Amino acid sequence: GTFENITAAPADPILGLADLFRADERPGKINLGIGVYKDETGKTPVLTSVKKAEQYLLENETTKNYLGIDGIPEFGRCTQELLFGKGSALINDKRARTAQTPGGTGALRVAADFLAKNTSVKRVWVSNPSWPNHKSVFNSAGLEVREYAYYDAENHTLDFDALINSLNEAQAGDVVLFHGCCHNPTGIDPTLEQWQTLAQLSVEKGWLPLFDFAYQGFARGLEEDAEGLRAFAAMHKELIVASSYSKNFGLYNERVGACTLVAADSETVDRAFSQMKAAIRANYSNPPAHGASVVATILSNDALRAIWEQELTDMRQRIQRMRQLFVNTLQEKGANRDFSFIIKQNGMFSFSGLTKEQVLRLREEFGVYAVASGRVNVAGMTPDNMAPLCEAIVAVL
Amino acid sequence: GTFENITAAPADPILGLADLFRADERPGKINLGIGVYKDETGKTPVLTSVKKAEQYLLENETTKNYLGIDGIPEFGRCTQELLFGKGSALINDKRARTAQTPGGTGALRVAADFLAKNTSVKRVWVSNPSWPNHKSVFNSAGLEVREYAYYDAENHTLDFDALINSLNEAQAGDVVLFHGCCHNPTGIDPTLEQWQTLAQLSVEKGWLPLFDFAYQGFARGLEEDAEGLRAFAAMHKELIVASSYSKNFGLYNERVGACTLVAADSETVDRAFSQMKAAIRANYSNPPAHGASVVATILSNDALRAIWEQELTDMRQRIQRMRQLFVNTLQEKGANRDFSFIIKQNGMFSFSGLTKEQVLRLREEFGVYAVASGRVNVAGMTPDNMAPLCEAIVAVL
Ligand SMILES: Cc1ncc(COP(=O)(O)O)c(C=O)c1O
Ligand SMILES: *Cc1c(COP(=O)(O)O)cnc(C)c1O
Repeated sequence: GTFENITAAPADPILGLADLFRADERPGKINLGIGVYKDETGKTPVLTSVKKAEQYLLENETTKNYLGIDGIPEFGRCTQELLFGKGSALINDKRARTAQTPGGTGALRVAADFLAKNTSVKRVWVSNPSWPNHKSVFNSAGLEVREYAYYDAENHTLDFDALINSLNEAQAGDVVLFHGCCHNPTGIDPTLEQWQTLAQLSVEKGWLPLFDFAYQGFARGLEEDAEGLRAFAAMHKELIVASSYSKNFGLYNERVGACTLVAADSETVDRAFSQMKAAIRANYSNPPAHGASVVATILSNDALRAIWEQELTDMRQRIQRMRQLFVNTLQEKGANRDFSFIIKQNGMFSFSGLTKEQVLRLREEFGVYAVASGRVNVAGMTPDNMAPLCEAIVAVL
Repeated sequence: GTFENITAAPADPILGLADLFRADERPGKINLGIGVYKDETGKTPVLTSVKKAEQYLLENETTKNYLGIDGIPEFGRCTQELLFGKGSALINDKRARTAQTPGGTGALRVAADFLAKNTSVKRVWVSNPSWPNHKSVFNSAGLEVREYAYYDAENHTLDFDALINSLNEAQAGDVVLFHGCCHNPTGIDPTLEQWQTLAQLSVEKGWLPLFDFAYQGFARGLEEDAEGLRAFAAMHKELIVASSYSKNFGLYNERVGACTLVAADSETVDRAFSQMKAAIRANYSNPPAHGASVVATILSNDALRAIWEQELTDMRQRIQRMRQLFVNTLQEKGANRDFSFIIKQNGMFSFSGLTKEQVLRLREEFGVYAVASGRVNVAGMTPDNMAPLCEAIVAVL
């Protein structure tokens, strides 16, 4: 019996939490786990720009014929402009190649498979803490995962001294993974000056930087959120960018991502990109069209794009209002601590500082669901559920 | 530099051709390469049942929130009914779990990863010839791929005696891959009693059967094409099925597939399926929704399903008509080689029996593109291009 001795797998710390929430019978449940945006009414809607783009596709698609291994060309072009800028030298020098992938996760696995099978890379450095699935993706491709310091739990800030010291151990040729913006789970991003320090330190020690870009547009703005990346881009000969449209387009279940490869010249990137296309062929062959077609349609049409940029702005601003409302309401419900640091965190998540035992008690006794690390989804908070949520947090302090 | 030591990847034997075809500048070219269906006008249209389902989705979809790791539940249920039968014992005993995957390739890759990490499987046996990407998928997981004999190139028949003898060294615990129907590229499938012999020999030797089902409904019918699988399923404790809807629904670029796990009992398959979900999570996280929603919508709605089943019949019967017309026109155009074996082969592909040198001559001398193995896509033949391409073949014989 080939399957008789298999060991059951542990639950996913994010998705395993969601199945529990769906099963909970109590009517006043609150879900602050998975990073999914909710509007004021508590729903995760389809954007108007997306619905209009889908209508265009429905009435104009003539075939479902396979896309190329790397996907829709216009999709790749628009992705590189978003990442690097309209008139970037990487683009004009033809130094960058982009493959449409199934989500940001798929972009990470493609890069990992590509590295482990075509290079001498054997080590990937990931911030501590980070998105839980990072370790799983790179380990599954056969790469070793090392951790570098990032979060100061006492000051609720970025420990730039610990980060630099920890990364001194990263040898040349290693891969160092950076969150482009809206660090998951801490919400604390480097300042532009800190980015430039890392970019200079990156070229000196010979690192291959890998950028995970899942939240472009949720910190300050589309262009503003890519400053750190464009600092590395202006200084490195090689780098990898895995990006996702799941969240800034609300296209989660359509799996829309990109893996962008940068090399010193056009000849080397095409040679390396051919091996990336080979790793894709042996995985899922070619990428799903519907989600990437929507994104390409929106970014290619100035009218649709104007709607989307405005829908994304409302998302960013609503999350900022909830951060404020969250802090004020905690003080009002009797919280003794100071939660002001939540105002300075970017993106959808906040490191609340709650212990594992408190997170566990919030779930069992109050029906409030957060990840065991104390990460809470601010974008899951509404004017309606704010008061019960804060009453439960104060009760477990 | 980390990318400068990378060696360029060779051209895909199937996709490297279609790129060389889109470049060709001659009028009247004919492409008998990629395995995509075409109607009598030479186009690959969206099925009417698919447009109807897509219209229903555009109007009723309220969210794009993530699917579960294994995808749409109803999609997995309908898949098992298609494979095993409406009232199979496998389903009632709850011995089967199905994961929605990005295409048939995605299902094969998920199985390869699952087997590599969680079992002592070290070897997959694949027919010679086979779909070229089989070796790449299983190799990507580190699995050794051995080949067994299949095609009698003299009689254009299944060499069943050589098949048996060549699998003598397949050990217990080895994986043996079978094409469920419409064998790619030969179009030669085992008979029902040949299937029965293989099922009986597979259980005595202890093989783990893995069925690749990309063409259900293109040989004889939906139920008849699954008889081989169901003969195995009635005798084996364990088996794997990778199925694809890319071709029988015309959803190529939406990447709609399924990996189905079968074990001895419900507790074992659940335990093993949890590890399969872990391998999906570390690859693309969760599957794309649009294509699978279309399939689930059609198969759950009796009105849409009757339309689709008729569109599939239309596709199947056109291919069989081109097989007849191809043989007849070859005679009309003066061929002395007997091509009657074309009529006996199932699906979209057949080995024409032309040498690599003749294939090269057809391509650069008449504008007719076929794979260098001599495989031709019969679904690429139309009443308008039949006479030109037959004139071309006769010329190089
Ligand atoms: C930092 C980070 N990387 C990658 C992902 C995965 O993106 P996707 O769901 O598009 O695969 C996420 C969360 O979804 C994330 O927060
Ligand atoms: C075409 C084909 C596949 C690929 O299926 P997709 O859904 O396109 O990924 C897999 N196996 C065989 C035998 C095929 O012919």
